[PDB]
Amino acid sequence: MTMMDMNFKYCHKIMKKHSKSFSYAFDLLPEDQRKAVWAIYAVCRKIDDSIDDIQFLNQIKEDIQSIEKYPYEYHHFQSDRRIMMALQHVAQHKNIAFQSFYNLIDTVYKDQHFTMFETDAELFGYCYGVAGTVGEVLTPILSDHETHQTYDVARRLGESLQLINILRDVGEDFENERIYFSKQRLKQYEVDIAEVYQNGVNNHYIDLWEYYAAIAEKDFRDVMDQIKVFSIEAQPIIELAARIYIEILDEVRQANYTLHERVFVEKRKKAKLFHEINSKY
Ligand SMILES: O=C(CC(=O)C(=O)O)NCCCc1cccc(Oc2ccccc2)c1
Ligand SMILES: CC(C)=CCC/C(C)=C\CC/C(C)=C/COP(=O)(O)O
Ligand SMILES: [Mg+2]
Ligand SMILES: [Mg+2]
Repeated sequence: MTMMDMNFKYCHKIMKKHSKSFSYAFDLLPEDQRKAVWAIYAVCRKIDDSIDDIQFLNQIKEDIQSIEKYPYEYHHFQSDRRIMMALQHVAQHKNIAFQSFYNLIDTVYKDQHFTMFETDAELFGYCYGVAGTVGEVLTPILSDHETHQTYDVARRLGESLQLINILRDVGEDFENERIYFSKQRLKQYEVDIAEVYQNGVNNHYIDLWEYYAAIAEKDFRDVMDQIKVFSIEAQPIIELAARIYIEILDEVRQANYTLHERVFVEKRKKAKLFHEINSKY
């Protein structure tokens, strides 16, 4: 086991620890793409966790900026050396959309002074910023020949997974003084998240919730129709990852839209979906 290997194995460990669904799916890729995904994931994870002062976050961004500007020089990285070595290795072989990392970093900067979204257009803007961008970064890894269409589909997939995420974590997000539903939309459906958190679900909350779920689902289906932008090996894997994540919606409904648990897709269910998909291919 080389050192580079150790860097990637650490990235993997972070991905397994933090996302069971994406780890489950993406570990099925060929070795080289697998590892590229571990590293991009681990970077994005560290950015997302970095605030836990802007101190660390500035260092990550400077690291990323060193790699962009000097891909083949040795850097003394300021943040997480193992993750940054791995990302540099990836960049040496693959076209990385660095500005997409900076979009993500800017978005995380901004959650410091967080204020609720006035309109769905802001919320969807947020979904681009934290997920759409990541879809774009992953594009060269998951497709042979990259076009505006490939980035488009990847970005839409990312944004739809983010919305499914938001839909899982309503209650936990509330505890952490975040609400992601737009004020426009809360007013229209006459929902008050505080009230629902205390008094349990109702038919307003459920309608609002399902408004957003219907959007995520439609975007999901539009991605699937276009799965072919991706390399032949990645298609079944990206369909797995998406399907496993959208299943999260059925889990929320079955738990009656609870705001006091994180629902989950059982591992045995992940494998069921793998079967269904792996058989179509
Ligand atoms: O917001 C959450 C998560 C969350 O709220 C929760 O769990 O509550 N995530 C958005 C933060 C940015 C980010 C971080 C890490 C990995 C990411 O994407 C990849 C990358 C590669 C493969 C799959 C997915 C994106
Ligand atoms: C295959 C393709 C283009 C995917 C598109 C980009 C993508 C998958 C995801 C962004 C969604 C996120 C951040 C979900 C929650 O984070 P965890 O990973 O659970 O910590
Ligand atoms: Mg997650
Ligand atoms: Mg969340």
